[PDB]
Formats: sequence, structure tokens, C-alpha cells
Amino acid sequence: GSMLYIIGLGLYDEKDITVRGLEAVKSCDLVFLEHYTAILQCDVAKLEEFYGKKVIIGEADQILEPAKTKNVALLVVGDVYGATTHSDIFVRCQKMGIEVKVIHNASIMNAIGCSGLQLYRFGQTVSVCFWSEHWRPSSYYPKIKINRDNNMHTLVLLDIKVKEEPPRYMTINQCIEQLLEVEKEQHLGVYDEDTMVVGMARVACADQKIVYGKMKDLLHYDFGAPMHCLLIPAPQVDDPELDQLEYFKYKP
Amino acid sequence: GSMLYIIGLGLYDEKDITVRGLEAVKSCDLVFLEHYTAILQCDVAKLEEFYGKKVIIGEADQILEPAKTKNVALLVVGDVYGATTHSDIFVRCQKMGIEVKVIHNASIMNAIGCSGLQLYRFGQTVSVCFWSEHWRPSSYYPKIKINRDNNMHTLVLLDIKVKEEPPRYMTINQCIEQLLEVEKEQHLGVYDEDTMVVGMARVACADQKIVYGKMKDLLHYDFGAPMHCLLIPAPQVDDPELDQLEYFKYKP
Repeated sequence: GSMLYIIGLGLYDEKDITVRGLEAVKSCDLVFLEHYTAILQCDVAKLEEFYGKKVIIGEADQILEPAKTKNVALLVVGDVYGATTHSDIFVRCQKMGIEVKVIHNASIMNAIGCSGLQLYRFGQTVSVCFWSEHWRPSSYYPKIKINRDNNMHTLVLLDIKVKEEPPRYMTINQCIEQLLEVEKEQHLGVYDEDTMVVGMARVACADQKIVYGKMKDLLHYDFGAPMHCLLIPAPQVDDPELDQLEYFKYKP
Repeated sequence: GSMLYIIGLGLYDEKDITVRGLEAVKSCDLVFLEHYTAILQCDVAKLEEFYGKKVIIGEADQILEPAKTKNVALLVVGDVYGATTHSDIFVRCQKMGIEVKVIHNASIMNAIGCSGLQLYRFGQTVSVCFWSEHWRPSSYYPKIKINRDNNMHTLVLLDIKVKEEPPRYMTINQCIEQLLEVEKEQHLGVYDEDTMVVGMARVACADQKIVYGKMKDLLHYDFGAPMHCLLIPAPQVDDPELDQLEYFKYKP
């Protein structure tokens, strides 16, 4: 019978899909890509003949209405839950009596392990947003304070805007700028200019870039194309963690 | 030239490897499985003709000495970093001048998202160990306190012993028992008998089992074969999170 397949594509290119994921794609009558998938390092035409199927790039009932009768696949960058954006889909499916099958893959949340920081030591994940006129939210700030006061690392996820018009990805540079301005305005002493942090670009991709250095140094560092994120280590870093970070130390 | 490939297999069966991962396996001269991989729901002979290669089941220089000259693959359950057990390998490789290539896959750390709990709200991850005579460690306990005092969820990873002789996996039952005994002995009021928690067995497998209920009720619940883990929600759970958990509510 009918089924909605939500399938994690991994983080880099078309080869990061699982065998299971490739099989569901191939069994499905319709295959949708979350637009966010344009960030993957493949092009759509090559992807289509890698699947042997036509793919649809995408509010939308165009995915769920067919799913009421046919096997439909939705393809998302990373991991279904790892992304956590896809929570409204589950609810909409429940509301409409559609069975959902999740196929898991790599997530930025585990992948950042390549920094050398221990993943068990990560506290809660925070999001930095694009500021706009009077809208200058800094809700993440007190949560970073909690992570640091309690000796946990922080993963800082950065914003992704679509609307005007091409998608604008927040950079590590703009992220550090905003964090420095919030500390200046709120002065709780959570981090500063000289705090050693980890800028990460294109995690789990071939041209992955990782730099460990001061906020003031990473502020002006060129990290290249998105996706970017930031790691703010706990105030104490284990020697084995420091030994790995040192490989990415900033110069000159 | 030579290369050590560390490849995440995913969480369920042979079909959870990525396409990239399958390609590296096939390009490698030698393929090793971490013994921990016996938990996967496939058998070795079927796996071998799925790869078209012979596989070696495994302290050990047998993996790295060849890697000094040949492309060698090490296969691990889940994600390389997601597991975090594999930190000593990286160091040993550094010591010996071996280039390492990580291939990412699903991890229990993202996969537990199927509970309905928001992954950004997870604090630090904790491990419960098998108690032995006078060795009764409870280091995880104060860390659970921090997560809960600061309104974060906890992932509780359970122990896996090998030595005497077949591998003994800790159950949710034995986990809850120990947690209840530690609270009785330490009485900081972190959780109790009536605290609603999430028992999870075989995450991301076809016979995945998820139960949401009281510690006293889950203590005697039969969860089946390993792997097991426990989720201890923050003291406040969002309505949308509660709506998902309710699907797994315990009866009768």
C-alpha cells in the first residue's frame, strides 16, 4: 500500500545516500527534493540518471496528496531528525492518515566530531538568526552561558534565508560578528574576542575546511562557500581534544 | 597511495551503508569489521557476497600495519564520530603516518529523534556501566542533574561487556534499576520511580521498539534484543514533543 518515505541524503553529494535510501527512491512513484538540497555538491540532471528517475524540486500539499495513494519519497539534506526542520511533515501525515517511513543518514550533529571535540560533551544546540531592522534576537546567548557554566561544548547552527531572492547562507564571519556584539551589549562574560572557537565549513564534504582560533581572527577568515557552523568549546578542553584541534590551528 | 578508510555502516543491516561507503569497501584490499558489528541484523556470509569481498572480524596492529602500504577499510556500527569509541584509532594513525578517510552514516545520537523529543534540546550524553563488586560508579548522576536543572533532555547510553564470554548488553531494565538505586543512595531529587522516560530498543531497525512511561513501569517491561538506550526528558516537555511521545505511551 501507500507510504511516504523521508530519506536522509547525507551531507556532501549523491553518493552519500544509503543503499536502502537508493532502493526506496527507486521503488517510489514520485520523488521530491527539499529545496535545501541544492546545497549538495551534485547537479540535478546527473542525480536523476544516478537514480534512473525524474525528481521534483519543491505550504505544499503536492507531496502529501499523492502519498495518500502512492509511494512518495521526500529527500532531505543530512538526517531527517538530525535536521529537525521536518517535524511539521510528521504531524501533517498523522492528520491525513499517511504511514511514514524514515531512512536515516549522517547529520551535521554527529559529523562535527571531526573537530576533535567529544560529542558526549555537547550541551544544547543553538541557532543564530539574520538580524533585520528592530528584530535583533539573541535567545541563543543565555543557552550558550548554561553550556559553558556547566562545562559543555556548543554547536552553533547558522541561518538560511529564502525570500525577497537566491538563498542567503549566514557565514561564520557574520555569526562571530553578531556574537561579539551581543556580548558587548549583555556583558555576562560568556565568551570574548580571544575565545578559541572552531569555524567549520562544508562538514563531511571533500573541500571541508576546519579552523581553530580566536573569535577576532576567525571573524575575518575566508571560509568559502556554505554550509558553515561554529563550535564553542567548554571552558575546559581535554588534552586529547586539544591534540586534535591543534591540527586546525589558525595562521598567520 | 595508501589509506585507512573508517566507514559508518548505519544502525540496522547491510543496506544502511552509504554508496560511497560501499565503493570504498570495494576499492580496498582489506576490509575489517569492528566486532561490535555483530549486532547488525545481517549475517557475515551474506554481507561478504553483498560486498563481493572477504571480510575480517577482529591491541590490534593487524589493521594499521597493512594500512601503512595498502588501502584498508574499517567498518563500524553507526557513525565513526557518532560512536566516539574510535578516537584511539585516529591517534594511532597519526603516530604511524597513515592518512585517514572517514565516511559518515546514521548515529544513535540523531536517530533517537524518532521519539518526538527535539534533538537541539539534548544536553550532554551519559553512560551507565555494569556494576561489579565494589566498583559501583555513578558519575553520570550529577551530569543528569545538570541537564535537568537546566531544562535539557538526556540520552543514556548503556554498557557493552566482552570478556570472561559472549558479549553482554545492558538492558533498559538493568539501567532503570541502577538509576533508582543511585537516587535512593544520593537523594538529590533528579528523577524518581514515577518520572516519565523513554525506553528505546533497536533504534532505526525494522523491529524498533519505543515505550514512553514511568521508570517503575519500564523497569519490568520486556524490550527484546539489544541494542537498548534510555531518554530522560527535561522537566518541561513542549506540547509538540508530548504529542509525539503519546504514540508510545505504556499500557496496561
